[PDB]
Amino acid sequence: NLPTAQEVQGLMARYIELVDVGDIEAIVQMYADDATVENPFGQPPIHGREQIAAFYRQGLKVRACLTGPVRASHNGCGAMPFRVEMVWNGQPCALDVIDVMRFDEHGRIQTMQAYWSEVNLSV
Amino acid sequence: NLPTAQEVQGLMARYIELVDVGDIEAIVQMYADDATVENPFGQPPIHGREQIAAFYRQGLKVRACLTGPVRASHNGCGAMPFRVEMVWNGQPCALDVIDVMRFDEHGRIQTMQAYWSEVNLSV
Ligand SMILES: Oc1c(F)cccc1F
Ligand SMILES: Oc1c(F)cccc1F
Repeated sequence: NLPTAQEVQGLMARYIELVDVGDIEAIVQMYADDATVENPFGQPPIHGREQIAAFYRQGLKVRACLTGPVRASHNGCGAMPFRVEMVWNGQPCALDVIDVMRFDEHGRIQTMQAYWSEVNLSV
Repeated sequence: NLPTAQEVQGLMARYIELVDVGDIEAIVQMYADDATVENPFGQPPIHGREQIAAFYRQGLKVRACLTGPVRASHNGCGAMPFRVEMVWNGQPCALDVIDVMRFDEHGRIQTMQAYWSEVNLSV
């Protein structure tokens, strides 16, 4: 059901593990069927598992890891800081991100907001 | 005006510096006169500079520092991870937090959401 603070920590860490391996299908199954993603926050949301899948598939050798603990609330929400390492034209680079997520009463991500801009990118 | 991504980074870092010294009056002046604070996120908002001042004064020897970079957007918002160190009955302890902030068209914090629970506290 609606995850506890403890369960939020586990779910958000699991999310980063699945990014890190690049398991698109498993990432999509963490989202509600009609979830929204704003990535980066400030840009229009994308809606639904098909669009979210399209986003991860195009976005995702990528490494990703937590760069500090998951901060969880008691209302099925949390925020986490992490870093994603990638290649963008033979050039390695990294991006520092904070995701904010709200989970639904089934334990699926209902909304995700990914905070980052160009100021968080490093070559 | 509405801060740029760069200006958000500076403003959010300045906020942590002012927490760290414990300058209640300077912290309150960063907020809009009618700002809201949800701290921890999940709890009812407090509204306005008088209530916000009351919150910082009661909350704030405290140390506070960024534990990674400020993630800023292009719509006057950002998120940052940090740690606050304190004493709570002669016992030192620490709290890991992510704040999410939205700035107004004047550069003042209009809303702040502080993500953390008991799972982020350490004795
Ligand atoms: O959640 C994510 C990722 F998993 C990868 C890049 C950005 C982002 F916001
Ligand atoms: O913004 C803050 C602080 F400045 C201190 C403790 C918690 C918090 F959310």
